[PDB]
Formats: sequence, C-alpha cells, structure tokens
Amino acid sequence: LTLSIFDPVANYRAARIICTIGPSTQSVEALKGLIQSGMSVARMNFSHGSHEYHQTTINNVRQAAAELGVNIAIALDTKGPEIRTGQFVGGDAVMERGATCYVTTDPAFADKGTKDKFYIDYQNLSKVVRPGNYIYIDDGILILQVQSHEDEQTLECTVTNSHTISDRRGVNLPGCDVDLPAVSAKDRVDLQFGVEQGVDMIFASFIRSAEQVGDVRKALGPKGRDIMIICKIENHQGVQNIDSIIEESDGIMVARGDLGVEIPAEKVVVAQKILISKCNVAGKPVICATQMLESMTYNPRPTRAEVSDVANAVFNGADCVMLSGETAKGKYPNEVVQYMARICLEAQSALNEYVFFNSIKKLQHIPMSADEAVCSSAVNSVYETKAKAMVVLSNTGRSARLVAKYRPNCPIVCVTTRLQTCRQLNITQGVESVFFDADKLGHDWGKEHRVAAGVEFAKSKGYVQTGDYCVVIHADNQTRILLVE
Amino acid sequence: LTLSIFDPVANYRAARIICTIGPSTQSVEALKGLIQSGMSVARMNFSHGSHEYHQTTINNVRQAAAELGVNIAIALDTKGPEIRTGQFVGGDAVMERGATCYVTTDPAFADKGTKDKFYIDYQNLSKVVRPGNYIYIDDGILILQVQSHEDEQTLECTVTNSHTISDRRGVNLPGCDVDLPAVSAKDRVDLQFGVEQGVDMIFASFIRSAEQVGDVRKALGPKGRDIMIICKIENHQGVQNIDSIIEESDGIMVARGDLGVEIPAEKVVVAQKILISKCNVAGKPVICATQMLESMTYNPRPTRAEVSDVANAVFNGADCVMLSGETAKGKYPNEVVQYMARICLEAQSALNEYVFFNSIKKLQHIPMSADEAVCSSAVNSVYETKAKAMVVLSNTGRSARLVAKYRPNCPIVCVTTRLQTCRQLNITQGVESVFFDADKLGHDWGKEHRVAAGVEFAKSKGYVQTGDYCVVIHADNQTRILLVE
Amino acid sequence: LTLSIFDPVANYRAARIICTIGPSTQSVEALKGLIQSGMSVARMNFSHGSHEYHQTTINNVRQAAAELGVNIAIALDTKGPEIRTGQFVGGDAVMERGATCYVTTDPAFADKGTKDKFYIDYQNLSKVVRPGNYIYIDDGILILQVQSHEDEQTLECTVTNSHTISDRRGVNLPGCDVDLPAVSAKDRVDLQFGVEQGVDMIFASFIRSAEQVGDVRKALGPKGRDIMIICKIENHQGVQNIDSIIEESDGIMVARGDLGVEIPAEKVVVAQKILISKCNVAGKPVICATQMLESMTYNPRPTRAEVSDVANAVFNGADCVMLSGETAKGKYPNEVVQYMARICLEAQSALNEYVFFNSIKKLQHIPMSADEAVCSSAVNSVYETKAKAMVVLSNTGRSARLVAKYRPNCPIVCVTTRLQTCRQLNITQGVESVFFDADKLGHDWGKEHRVAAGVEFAKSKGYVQTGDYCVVIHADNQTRILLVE
Amino acid sequence: LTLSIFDPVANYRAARIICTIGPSTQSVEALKGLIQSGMSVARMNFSHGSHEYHQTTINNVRQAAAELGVNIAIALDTKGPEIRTGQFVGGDAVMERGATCYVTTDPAFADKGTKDKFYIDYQNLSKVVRPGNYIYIDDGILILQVQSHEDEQTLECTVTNSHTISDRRGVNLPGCDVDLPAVSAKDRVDLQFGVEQGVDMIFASFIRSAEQVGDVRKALGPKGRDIMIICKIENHQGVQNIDSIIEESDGIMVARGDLGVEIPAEKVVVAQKILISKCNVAGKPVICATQMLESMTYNPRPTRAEVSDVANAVFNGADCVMLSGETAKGKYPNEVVQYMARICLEAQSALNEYVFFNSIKKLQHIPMSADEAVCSSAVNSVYETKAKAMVVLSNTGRSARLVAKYRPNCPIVCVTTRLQTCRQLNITQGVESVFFDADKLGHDWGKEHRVAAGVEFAKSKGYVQTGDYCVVIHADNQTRILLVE
Repeated sequence: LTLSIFDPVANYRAARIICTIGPSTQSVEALKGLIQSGMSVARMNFSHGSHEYHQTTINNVRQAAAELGVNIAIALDTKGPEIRTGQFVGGDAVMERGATCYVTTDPAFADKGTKDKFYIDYQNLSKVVRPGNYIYIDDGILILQVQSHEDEQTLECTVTNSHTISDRRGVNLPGCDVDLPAVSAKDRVDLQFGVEQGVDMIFASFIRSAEQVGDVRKALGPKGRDIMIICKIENHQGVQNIDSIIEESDGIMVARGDLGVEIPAEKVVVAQKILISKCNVAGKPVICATQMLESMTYNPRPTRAEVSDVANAVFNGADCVMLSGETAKGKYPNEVVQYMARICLEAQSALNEYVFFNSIKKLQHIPMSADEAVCSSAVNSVYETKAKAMVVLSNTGRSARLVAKYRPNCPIVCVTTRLQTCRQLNITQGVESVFFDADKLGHDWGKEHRVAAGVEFAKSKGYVQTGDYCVVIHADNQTRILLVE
Repeated sequence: LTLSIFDPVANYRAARIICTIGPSTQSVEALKGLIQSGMSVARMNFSHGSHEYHQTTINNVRQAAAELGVNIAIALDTKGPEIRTGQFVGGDAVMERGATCYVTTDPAFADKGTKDKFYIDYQNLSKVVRPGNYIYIDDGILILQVQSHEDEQTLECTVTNSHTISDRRGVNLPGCDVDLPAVSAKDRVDLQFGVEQGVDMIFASFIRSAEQVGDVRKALGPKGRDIMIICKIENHQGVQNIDSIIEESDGIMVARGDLGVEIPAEKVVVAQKILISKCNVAGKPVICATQMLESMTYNPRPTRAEVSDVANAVFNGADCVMLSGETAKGKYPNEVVQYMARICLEAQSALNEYVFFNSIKKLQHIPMSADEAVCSSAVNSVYETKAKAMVVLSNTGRSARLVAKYRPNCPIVCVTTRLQTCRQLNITQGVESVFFDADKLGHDWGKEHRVAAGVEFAKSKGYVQTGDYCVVIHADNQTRILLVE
Repeated sequence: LTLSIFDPVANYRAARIICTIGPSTQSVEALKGLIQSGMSVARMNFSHGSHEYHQTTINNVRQAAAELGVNIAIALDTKGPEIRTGQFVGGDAVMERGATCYVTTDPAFADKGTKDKFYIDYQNLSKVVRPGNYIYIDDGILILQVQSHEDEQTLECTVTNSHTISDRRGVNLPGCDVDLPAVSAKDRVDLQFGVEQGVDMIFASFIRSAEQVGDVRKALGPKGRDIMIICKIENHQGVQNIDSIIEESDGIMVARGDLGVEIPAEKVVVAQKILISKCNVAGKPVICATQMLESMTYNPRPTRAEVSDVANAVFNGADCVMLSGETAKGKYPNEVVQYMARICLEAQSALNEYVFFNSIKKLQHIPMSADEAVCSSAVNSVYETKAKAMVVLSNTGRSARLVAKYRPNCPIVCVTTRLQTCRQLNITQGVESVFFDADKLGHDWGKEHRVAAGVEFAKSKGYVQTGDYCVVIHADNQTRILLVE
Repeated sequence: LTLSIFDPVANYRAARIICTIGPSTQSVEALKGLIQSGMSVARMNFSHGSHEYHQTTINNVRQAAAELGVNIAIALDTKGPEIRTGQFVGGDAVMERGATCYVTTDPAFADKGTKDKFYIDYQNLSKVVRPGNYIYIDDGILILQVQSHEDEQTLECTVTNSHTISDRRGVNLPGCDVDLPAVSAKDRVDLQFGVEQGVDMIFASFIRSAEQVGDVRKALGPKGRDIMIICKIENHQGVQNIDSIIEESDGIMVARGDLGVEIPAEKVVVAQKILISKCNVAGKPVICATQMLESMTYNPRPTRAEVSDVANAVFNGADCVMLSGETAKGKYPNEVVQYMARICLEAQSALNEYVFFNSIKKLQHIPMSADEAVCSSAVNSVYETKAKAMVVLSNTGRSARLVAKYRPNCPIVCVTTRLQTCRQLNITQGVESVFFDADKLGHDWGKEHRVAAGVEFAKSKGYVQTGDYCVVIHADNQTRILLVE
C-alpha cells in the first residue's frame, strides 16, 4: 500500500497558518510581515486583553490586509466556561509530591495565590466535591486529592505529583456533577462584540455536546448567522459526542496537550488520528492547535525534532496549523511563520487523492442533496479529463467547501461577490478566492465575466495553459468542462 | 454474488426488436401491426429481391410510421462477398455420407444444381484449392473433401457427413488463400441505393478486419457519412480481429449458427458471451441475430424451450433481437413480435447497473474526451440523487449513446432536431427520442423549450412526479440536476 | 470483467452425467456401454415398475461396474406425494380451448380416462376446491377452471387453453389448502427397499420445506443415515423455502420445465441462475434435470440448438446433468451420453476459480468449524504454490466435498476405505476416488501407504510429474504441501 | 477508513526494546534491572571501548540472563567505514556562520582539534575534493565550503552555517567520488571477535548497496553464517538501493536524524514511513534508532512531546525501538525502559491485521516457496477459526519469522532446540520462545512433547483456555488446527 516518492508538491495543497496576535505582532507593519510570511488567519485570544485592545487588532489587521491587497480572516477565540485557577504571587506555583495545600472559592485570594493556598473561580466547588475526589489542574498534569473541608469556602488537599503551574489554569472535575453553561457571561458579551465588529469566525471553547453549539449560535443571533463556529474539543465528553458535534459545527480545533484527563498521554495520538479522519470524511476543516516549534520563541532556527513534529501533524491530515505565543509574544514572529509554510508545503508529499476521493464518496448517505451530488461529480470529471484547475462560482462559499471535501488533484478557484466569503475561505485547504465586484463590475447572469475572471486567475498563477481542461460549477445546479483558450 | 428477485422490470430497459420485412409484412397495414407489436427497426434483406421491391418497403414503412406518428429505422442488410452455392432442382440437395459429387465454376449449372453436380460462384475455385482440402458448406454443417480436378472447371468431391442443403448457401474455405473484396460489385450498387433512398444503417456482411469497415464507408461516401455501419461477424477472422472492428464500427451483429467453421458448436456460447461483454464495455450495441422462436412461423404459441432460449440471449446482455423468416414469410407476424417483447421485458430481471456502471468507467482510457467525461459524470449523479430520468439534448445522438454506455438505472430521453437521429436511436436500449421541430418551433439557444419538452415527455410517460430529480445534458459540455416542477 | 479464450479444459472439471435406466439400458452389456460413454450415476425411476424390476437394475449395474472395475452410484428417484391424473384411453387426451370437461375422484375412471371425463388421485378434491378455482395440469401448461360440483365425486370444468396431455400427469392446486404428506405410503415402502438394497442416494420429490427433508431421513432411519438426500424443487413453496432446504439437504435437483405454476416461463431462467449460485456458495451439488438433447431419442446426431442449450446449462454452473427417456427408452443410448460428455467438457471454458474461490470464502460465517477452515486453507495453498493436484484422505468423504466447495484449479483425489464413499462421490464435480482396501491392505495410521496411493494415482493420470507440488489433507485436522518424488 | 477505539492492547503485540550498554548499565545487577524493565536486546557500540570492555558486557549480560532464567540477545553494532572528524580540545567546537577554518589529513591534529583547525580521518581528502565543494559534518547539520588547498594536507574552508559540534562526527561528501570499503579494517577485526564470542546479530553501519551486505557476510565467514545482519541506512545511496538491501539482509535500522544530506529535514518523516512499509511487506524487522525520550537522561519523568514522539514511531509500524545514551550513560536507566514499554504497549491501539494480512499476501510473488505458502495459510486459519494462539516448531526460527510476516491476531509461540534461536527471536514482534532441551529431554519425532510444551506455555500465559483453538506448524511442511484440552 503506497510506494511513495519525494518530488513535486506544488504551491497550493499546502496547509493553512493561523497566527495569534499579541504585543510582537499587533502593529500594522508586523501584520504585513505575518501576511507576507504566510498568515491566512489572525486569531484574537479573548481570555486576555480588553475590548479596546481587540478593537485595535481588528483595525490593524484590516489596514495591513488592504495595503497588501489581500483578504485575511479575523477569528474570535472565546475564553469559555471551563473552571480556572486564580493567579499566583510569583511567576507561578511549585507543587511538591508529598505536600498538603488549600483551595478557596473566596475572591479575596484570586490575586494572591500561592503554592500553599490558592483560588478557583467555581463559586460552588465546596458543595459539589467530596473527600477522596481528584482535582485535575493544568491539562490534568498536576493532580490533587481532596482531604476535607476546612470551611464553607476552603478545601484541604494533597499534591499527588510534583509539577510547577502558572497563572489562571484549567481545572477539570470528572467524577463531579458540574453543569457548566455552554457560554459564560463574559462569552455572551464578547460574542456581541464579535457580531458588531464583523468577525469571520468564532473558535468556541469547551464544547462537549452538539446542543451546546446551538447555544453559541443562539448567542450570535440573526446578525451572526453567517459567522462560522469552530468547536474546541478539550475534554472526554467532547470526544464522546464528536459525531454529533462535527456535522453540527463548521469545524474542529484540537490540541495534543489540551485533550483532558481521561485520555492518557500515549493514547492522545490515537485520538488526533481519529478526529482528523472523522472531519475529513464529513468534509469539515480540522485545526491542529498543538504548539510545535516552541523553541522559535527565542531562536531564529528550530530543531529537527520540532520539524518532524509538524511534518507528522501535516502528513496525517491537518488542514490548519495554529501559532500561539510564538507569533503573539515571541522574538522571531516572521521566521516562525516562514518555517511553518515550508514544512506545510514540503511535508505534504504522499497525500493521495485519486482513490482517496472515491472513498469519501462511498461513505456519504445516498440520496445526497442536489448541490453535493453536483460537486462530487465535478471532482470525478477532473480525474477523468486529467486536468487541471477548478472554477467555482459561489456566493456563500458552501460549494467551494463541498468540492474541497472531495479532494481533487487540482487547485480550486472560487469566484465570489461576498468579501466575507474571501476571508472565510482561508481555513479551507486548496481553495483560493477571486473577488468579483458586484457593484462596480455589475452584470453577470451571463454568467460570462466572472467565470473568465476565474480562468484569468488560474492562468496567471501558472495552473492552466492553452490546451488544458478546466471544470466549472454554479451550484446552490450546473457543471461545465471547459477547454482553455 | 447477486441475490436476485423476481418483481419489477418497468417498460423501458427492454431489448429492441428488429423485423425482417417479406411477403407477410410488406403491406402498410401489416407494418402498422408490426410497429404496434414492438418493431423498432425494419430490416431489408438485399440478398433477395429487386431494387423495386425494396423501394416499396421503404415507402410502406415510412407511410405506416407516419400514420402511427412514430419513427421507425430502415436497415439495409447487404448480401456480402461470401462465396455461395448455386440453387438446386428440388427444394434442396440431399447429401449422403459415403457419396462422391462434383462442384463447378461453370455458370451453366447455377440454375440446375443437384446432389450429384452443383455450382459455386467463385470463378477461381479450381486455381486455389488442392486435393485433400475441405469445402465447408451451409455454416460448415456439410463438409466435402476435394479428390481431384475433373477439368479446369469441375472438382471431384467426397461427402464427409450426411446433411440436406437448400438454395444458395455460404461456402467457407479455410486453408485456402482467398482474398475476397470487402464489398462485392452488387454491394457497391446496393450501397448507392441505400444512400440515395436515405436509409438509417447498413448491416455489413462478412467483415473480417477493421480495414474492410473503412472500405464500406468509402463506398457510402460523403453523403452517407451519417449512416451507421453495423458489422456482421461470421467467420474466425472476424472473431480474431474483433477489438479493432468494434471500436471502428457502430455496432456488431452475431448469430449462434452463423459463426463459421473454426468455432465448434459447443464453443459458440463462449464466443457469444465474449463478444457481448466486449461490446458492452466499448458501449456499442450488439444485435443477436440467431433465430429463436422458429416454431412460430407455423404456430400461434411458442415452446418453453424457445422462450428459455430468448431469455438467456436477453439475460446475457443482448440489446437487440432480430427476427427473420418469422416476420418475413411467417404465418403469425404480429404474435411473434408480441412474444419477443414480453420475453425481452420479463427476462431482464437481475440486470445490475449500480456497480456495473462503475466497472465500465474503470475500464476506459484516462484521459477521456471532454464529452465522454461529462456523460459518465452525469450517470454518476443519477445514482447519487437516486432519481429518476435523464434528458439529453443531442443533435447527432452521440451523447445519448455515450450515456447509455454508462448504463444508468433510469430512462434516458433524448431531445433532437434531426429526424434521422430519432430513427437511428431505436437500436440503443433504454433511450427514447423526442423530436423538436427546429423549423416550426424555432428558437432554443435558451435552451429553454426543448429541455422542458423532454421533461414534459418523461412526466407523461409516468417517470417523473413533482419532487423527483432529473439530470440534463448539452454535450458535444454541460450538466444540470433539475428538480421537477 | 473476464477476457476469456478457447483452449484448454483438461479431462477433469467436466460436469457429471446421471443416466435413467430403462428397457434400452437395463442389460449388463448396455450398462457397460453407458459406463464407458460417461455414466457416473444410474438413476432408478420409482414412479414406474415393480420392486422386482428395480432389483434387476441394481444387480445389473453392480455386475457391469464390477466387470469394468469401477464404482457407479445407484440412485432411487422417488415417486413423491404430488397429486396426479389418471391414465387415458388413447395415447393421451386432447384438450381444446372452449371445451367443458369433468374430473373425478372415483377410482373407477383411473384406467378409463378421456378428454371429456378423467381421474385425479386426490380423494378429497371435492372438499377443498371452490367454483372459479384453477386446476393446473402437466407442469401447469394445461389450465382448467372449476365451474360446479356435478356430484360428491365429480367437478364440472372449462378448458382455459388448448394443450394435449398424456398419462398420469402432475396436478398443482395453488389457492387451495392441500396439506400433502412429505412422504407418500408408496414412498414409505420404497424407502425401506432403498435402505435394504444399499442404494447410494434418494432423489426426493416434491420437497417444499426443510422440515419435510427431516421426515425423509426419519423414514430412512438409523440404517439409512449414510444415504444422501437430494431434494427436488418443483413448486413455488420449494423456491420460497430454498435457503433452509439447501443447507439441510445433500443437494438440489431442478428442471427448467418442472418448476411449477407461479414461475412464468420467462422467469424460469432467472430461478435456475439463482438456485445454482445458491448451491455453489453453500458448496452442495446442483443437478440439472431439464431434458436437453431430446431429439437424440430417435437421431444419432443432435441439433446445434440442443448443443447450445446444454452449453448454457453447463457454463452457468451445473455440476450434474441428468438423462431421462434418452437413456431409458431411446434408440441411441450410448451416443447421447457421449455427446453430453463432450459438451460437459468443451463448454466449461471460462469457468474461473482464482478469485471465485476467494468470493465463497468471504461469504461463510466466521468462526467456521475446524475441518472447514482446514480445507479452504488447503485450497489457498494450491494457488500460492501454483500446483497441481490434491490428495484427501476421507472416510465419509465430507472432506472431499468441503474442498470441492472451495473450487481449486487442480484435480482432487480422495483416498477412502469405504466403497460407498467411492460411489457417492460421483455427483461431486472435479473429485476422483481411490479405494484403499482396509481389510486386505491393512495398516495405515502412518498414514504412509494410502497417501502414496493417491500420489501414485495422480501421477498415472498425468497430473503430477517429478518436481510438482501436491497438497494433502487428513481432516475430520492436518494439511501438508508435498514435493513429488 | 478505520473507526478506531481505545480499549484492549494485550501484553504481546508490543514493540521490542533494544538497550545500549554503558557505564550506567554494564553491571550484572543493572542488567537484571534492564531485563526486568523490558530489555530484549543488549546492544554493544563498537565505535567506543576496547575488546576487553565488550568482553565484560557479553559476560555480564549472559550472567544476568541466566540468573533471571531468560534469553537476551547480544548485538554487535559496528563502527563502520564512514569518514569522521577528529576530537576537539574543549568539550566540542563552536562553528560560526561567517568564519573561515582549516581541515587536515595530518594525524598530528587528531587529538588536538579546535574550531579553527581540526582533523578528518580520510587520508586522501586533498586529492578528491575541489574548491567550491561542500563538506557536510555531523549529520550534515554543519556545512562547510572548500576555498583552497593550504597544502598537500590542509584545506581552507568557510563555515556556511552556525552550529556547535562535538568529538568524532560523521563527514559526508556527496559530489565527491569516494569509494569507501563496505567494511573497515577495524570492522574486520571486530567481526572476528563477534564470531568468536557467539554474538546473535551485527548492526552493520553505512551500508549503501546489497553487494556490500554480502561483503559483511564474507567477513563473518562459515562460522558466522547463523548470525543475522541488520543494515543501517544512513545516506542517500542506501535509500536509493533499499529494495535490494532489504531482501538481502535480515533487517533494517533507521534513525530520523541519521539519514544523510540529500534528504531535507521535512522529508525525513516521508522516508521513515516508506522504509517501514517496505520492510513490513518483505516481512523483515525495522528498528527505529531515532533517540526519543532524551530528557530522561537527567529526569525521572519524560515530556508529553517525547511520549507522542514514541507513540507516532510505534503507531506507524516500528517493531523495535533502540535506546542509546539513556541506558548507556543516563541517570535513570530502568525508568526509561519502563516508559518505553508502557508506550510501546499503549500506543499500539488501532494496529489492524484482519485485512492487513490479506494485503501482504496479495503482494508476494506467486509461486511462493512451499514453507512460505504453509505459514500464510496457517495465519489464514486463525482468522477463520477466530482463535487464538499459534505454536510453531522451528529450528532456525525461519518459520516463526514467516508467520509474523503475515501478522496474525494471536500470539505466536515458537518451540526450539537452538538456544541461539531463542535470543535471535527477540527482535521479532509478537513471537515468544519456548526452549526444548534436545539433549536432556530427547525424543520428539513424535512430534508429541514439544507441541504440548508450546500449548503448556500459551495456557499458563493466559492465552488459551479449554475450548479454544490453536494452530500448529512444522515447516522447513505441516499444519494442524488443534482443540485445547
């Protein structure tokens, strides 16, 4: 099975890079550097910083993008309802294996935390937890066991294993009945902002059921109905309910570290593998959020261990990689994005599509909807004609997504009148936007001009020469195989 | 493999019936009876009857068809260059196993033939054959062996096996170098007639090489370029060169009896099977010319042995059955065609197409031509949408053929401005014509009206109700999945 | 799918011939002629002739076989419980479409039957049937409709369609509640005889349920437990309950004619096809009892229509053909069996086994029994080693059957101490017996000698030369790949 | 494709651990700790240490193994002919991007090396290299460019990129004609030792052609004919000639780092993937030598990045992992081997074998040898019977290897009279040895006792209870499916 080689990998078919903006990269000029290095999506991290701060980024991103004549997606990454620790006096708190320590629901200790007594923001912890229970902190790396109630606000605990933990970390309480909301009050206000400022997508945190996804859309409301929702799978319950979450969302974001208590470290790879196959079949994008290339926060060149780490992530099927602190607070923002790009390009080698397409087709429920039947059939035509680019006229972009789903061995070029659609398509691998100005240009029930606009593009990008074939779609339902002029 | 049932088989998907016109059926009224019983094609047999006779049939067929408001194809079945015997004094000649007899190239004995001395129309036989050689007569059923030259015109022969033979029978001479023309002088004049009288297809006789097919088209000339050529495979050399003959012709006609010397009786089934698969893959029609239901030349009801004979022929994959003497000189012309119809319908049972289509697709040479890629992809869309009829706008009909090739599980409805195309489509299983009057109707670069004309038809024939899907093609290259109104 | 050729077909892999003994062939000398022509099984037809008559055949068969030094199976073909007509004064009765006629349950008319009034042996017919019901006679070819009761013994009827019927024909009464026994009183006495005279197999008639098969074995009793039961499928109910009947019997016998009312003539082929696939998967033999080559009852040479008839029957997958009147009362008994043999040989051409074996393997229920797992695995080894004969040591022969089931591309040679097993293996295609005299020879827990006895045989029959591989089995569980000496 | 889960993974089917002995682990007691933690193979690294040192290890390993009553393989890992640097005055040499430096073939500088002038042991370097050429040092991480000859012994060079390098590192010279021997003089003497001291396998270094493998065996000679040769693929030429090297060796060892110049860092994963599939098909073991878990040289607990690193390595198909400095000179030798074991166990999850076996079978050249045909067929029997352990009687162990090749879903238990075979089987995944004392026990042409010895084992290890099936082999050719008592 598969006798691969090491040669082509053309410029398209590379994975997509999401950059987290921070002090290192908020400037218009730094953002121009990011865009030029390979940024497709600017990610805002709403667990930190005021609305004024994020307002600035939105402005800067838009200005940088406009200056470079490109469309870059802005993404609101929510804080989420997950229970967190307070902050600590030092840079952190140092936990020791034998030690006993205290945990409080008293707001007084939120800004005062220490290795001996610190704060947890779940104001009802005392009522839910019982002596003998395990409190898992910081991706369940540090484990505490509850000994007794010191008072109606404080719990006596033992440190199960040595580990050093920093400010505001995730607390997990399995074996405790905790019905946390789908959306926190802070999320509710942040989502209003997102809607009002015209963001492209929400990276929803701590989703564990499909029902909770609907809650997020209900918060976004009628005005936010065109905003995509990408779901973070972070604990066991999310993994448990993935099937329902996938086909009820617009994508999935997963992180090797941040997968929760009940998945042991060694079976984390297994889950990554499964979740990627599960998304690839359903045709929705999977964002690899695990932080590789961490050394490049202080170093201009990475390590071959980190290179192989990204390679595997890519080679396995990830469509998007996401950079955190490296772009947000790191020393070499541009150099990081440039290596990602090269690795996302060069580590795509064996990625099959010829029989890979026919496998996804066999796994969809017949009878499929008319527009989906169109798109797959079109991909079919590409392999049959052995050529060579695709032109899709799509307003909401749904048709471009549907085609990508059936992974053709040629570039997909979407032609759109919605500027939002240009941006939102960044997180779809192997698809490129061509904006057609519905106002300034005008007429095209032809639909002459905008098709030619696609072919004009593909030609200039070096995809199609005179004599090549090109497959065209106008679905909601039309298909055409076109000889290049 | 295949757990079949016995239930549906709707009206389409039945094989097509070709009727040989003769004294019993030349009348306009009898032809109306044939059309109503199930005739798709009137076949003229040019080995008999003057041009005046065949002129009459052509006229009658056209008048019968017009009166019933239908399009029936007229087919010229050539005599061919195969060497034949003379005629005999009795009804026949009775050959006896021990006997010695004489064979002449002297025209004097052509109308005088007898069991003891008869005529062969190969004026050069004496020069080619050597003592010890076998002369095979009447489908190689009677075998003679040459003993000596009696003179420069007559050969002394032994009867190898007892058999009774009638007038003008086929002579085969393997182990003798005989370069017979692709086309006889009589064929040359008959083909002019065919062209001048606007026939739909030639049933070319004794084709043994692809090169000979080109000779037939050269005879038909520029005016006859739209006339289809169906090739008769009758001897070993044809079977040997089938691959080349198939994809260089418009179809193949084969007869269990008439397959020649070098294929033993028991390995005749094997050949039938092979030739049918070979055509079905190349997408061209195969006409089963073997005469089943012979008893119905004198009887109103057939025998269950003959019923099972046709069944097998159909169930194996034949697209057309052909009736000879039963329609031409038989007592019950209508009743024969009616049983064929019922058997061609009811014996179609298990005929798969779901994975059968995907097998033919896998066997075509990539990269296929744009119009072929379109048609297969369209068939693909039918199964994906699970519905329900096809509308193809085709001028020469090539596109309808290409779709049939990929055997969809729905009826194909062709819309055409060429009246010739209506006729020529009779020999394609599962395809129906809708004539669109280019002159009287007029405008349709829309191409609004004629598409609706197809859907109008499919609706009335009971294929498509409100809510069903229908797949549409305008290839040479367009495809559309359409919701029924 | 399948690009066949016309070349090999070695002597094994031919289908097996069953001959019906009658006046033409009861003599020891005629039976020697049959054996030499290709008879594997002598069939006795217990619907005719006294026990003394059948006693003679049994004796003659055994004497002929012993003289020629071979083992020929004797088969008791039961009369069965199906309702039959009486006999008629003439040679027959001539039924006419308009006519009215009378049917009696009065024994007085059993030997007196006529076109106007005749007898039916169901002594309760009057109580079961209602005016308007259809009586189907002679394979449902002649159809009557009941008009009224003439008396408590006679029914007034109309002839629905013209047909001529002879003595003692099958009556079918669907739409009438008739619980006929699994076994008639005459069957009960005949089966005792069968057991007492050491027959090899029963051809059980009119089986319509698996439960009825058990009734047949119950009649045969403890002494008859090694006698195989072959089930005749003759009506709709048998076809309905086939799955259960197949895996509860030792084989199936089917006849194109004799399939019953509810299967129309054209859908008879469909059933043949299904039943053959159904048996081939379950690995049990299917006997084609339909009478082809009927003309050879009076003629030394058959017709190419009959040749193609047998060809199809064979090419489709039949393992046994059965001759009736042709061997029993025909003019040319030997010549018939000789043509069958040649057709069964030469019409085997394309019969695949390479991927055909792997399809049957995929369709068996895992986990299979140890001995079955052994046999299939052994067949697997043959293809892997590309050689070349199989030696199976089997006492009851079960292991030889199991191997045949997985259709290897080499001859199977069974070595057995049971002389009954030699005979019973005649109805298994591609398997040959080697008798090993347990008494006279003796020792072989080796199991040295008897394995060598198999290899000795295969070598002499021209299967294996020095250097070839040969696969050996002793299952109930052992397998060995052996280099030839 | 593949809807995995996270549950079973029983104790067998885990990958195998190879430990490099050094100061931390040479003691008998430390070796007992290694064996108990999961060591299957002690690896000696002959690029360091005198023969006396390695003599000690051999003794200690054997004593530790005997005390624990187990068989542990000893492996000689050769130094190899690859060109190396000298050593440096400091701990290392620090190379700087702009700098110019000098390289000498003068032995005087071998023990004196510095960042400005150091030594290379290729005494002919001056004659081969030309100005402008690139010298690649330390896995081609540091790159130099030749400027000129300073003298007949020294080259002037520029440092292409900053990197710090330590003692005696690998030098690669592509674009230079260097015919290095297959075996160095030091290798020649070391291989004599290996033979004389009864090692189990050689880990041959710097093999780039199949022809060179034969040279290694020629060095080992008649006495060393039972010693397995595992080939290190370290440069492009090895990768180029892999097909020939694989089926001409006894295994392959590969290291993510140590793959050479011409494979860029990002396309290293691609090669790993290919080489593992290539070995798995040919059925030979692949040793992953890349150093994961490096942090555990100084830390008791690893990092989840290293855990995921091993996971991928395992999950991809590696049969053996190899530990270097961690066991040789590390602080926590036991704890390292214990984590490997847990990761090699728990990260095996999805590893399919049901259809995975049938894919390897389809890719072997028919006709296969009798003994190979036996083994695959036996594996076939396991799935068919759904049970449950395998017992293989094998003298050289070849048969156990052949069975493993066809990856059964049950444990394989080999029974052997050769104590060397016990050891050598450690590097085969999923196979376990049972030693049968040919001298002390004695008789078994039965072959009763030793089969029972296998079943005795499987029962005690908890594989087989009363009622389970067990498949048995004595190939060179016998197979048996056995019910457990």
